[PDB]
Amino acid sequence: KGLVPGLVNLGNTCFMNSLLQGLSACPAFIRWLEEFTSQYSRDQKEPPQYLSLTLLHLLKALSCQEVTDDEVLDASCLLDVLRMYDAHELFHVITSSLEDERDKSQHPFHGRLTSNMVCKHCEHQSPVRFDTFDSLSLSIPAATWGHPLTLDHCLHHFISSESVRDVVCDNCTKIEAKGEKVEHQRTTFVKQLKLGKLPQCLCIHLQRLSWSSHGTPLKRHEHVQFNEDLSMDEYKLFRLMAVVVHHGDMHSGHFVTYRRSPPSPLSTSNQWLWVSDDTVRKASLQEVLSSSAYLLFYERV
Ligand SMILES: *C(=N)N1CC[C@@H](CNC(=O)c2nnc(-c3cccc(C#N)c3)o2)C1
Ligand SMILES: [Zn+2]
Repeated sequence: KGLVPGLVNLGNTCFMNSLLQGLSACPAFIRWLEEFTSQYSRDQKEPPQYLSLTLLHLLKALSCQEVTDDEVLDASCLLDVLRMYDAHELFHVITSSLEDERDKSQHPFHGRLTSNMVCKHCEHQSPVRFDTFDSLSLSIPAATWGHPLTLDHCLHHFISSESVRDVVCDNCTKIEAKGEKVEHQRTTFVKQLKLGKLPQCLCIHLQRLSWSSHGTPLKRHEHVQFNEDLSMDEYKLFRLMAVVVHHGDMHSGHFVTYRRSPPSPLSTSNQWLWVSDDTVRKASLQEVLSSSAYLLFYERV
């Protein structure tokens, strides 16, 4: 019975159980947590009041690295430590709080980013900006009958086709201000990106949350094709480890996670699992790939 422990869900902690199950599938994050909490074990072991210690022992039990006799784990201690200081924003909350505790080495999700904005009517380039990312949040383009949506299409749109109209072109504005007759062209800007350092744990986020004209939240259920292997050479090799899937609508939905089985070491298992909080069942790669991914966790091979 090669299964992972489950997680209790009293009613509204799916967004965390789904993320935790996925984070336990990235062995380098867990290894970085161990070497980070080594500082607290210098004197005695510090069994407490620390977020990294609470997260590590959860991920170590979920990845079957620590012997667990309870067939279900309870992660409520992680939520209480967060409150004293959407599964995607929780990911950004956890990574930020771990960085504040470290303020050592950067967590394997940390990447570097170089960005530039170019006007679509005169090709004027904005000043180059330097950024960091812990995840690549991608837009989902428009669908079409007989035209399937792929993750690569989303990655190309994210790199050189992302539109932004929070800015205006200085060249087109000076020109339009002339003694003649000049028509105002629609301000269209594209944000051309180029990734610098690729992190060894890659998180890809598909933006499924939209907003109507009256402020009501909308969900895009369109399927995005992805594979267990993802090459990032065209944007400069990653293996899919887990997938966070959101079912239902924005109001009465539910978070679930597909994840790989824990290794029998360093060799990634081909056995996928379906984890809905406390329920853990075996699954096939065909089921994983047929789902509408919300968060994709990869690892550099
Ligand atoms: C888990 N145990 N529960 C309780 C009932 C549901 C209610 N909450 C949601 O359905 C929910 N909350 N946030 C989102 C969300 C945000 C952004 C993007 C997506 C997607 N795809 C979903 O859904 C949760
Ligand atoms: Zn321009």
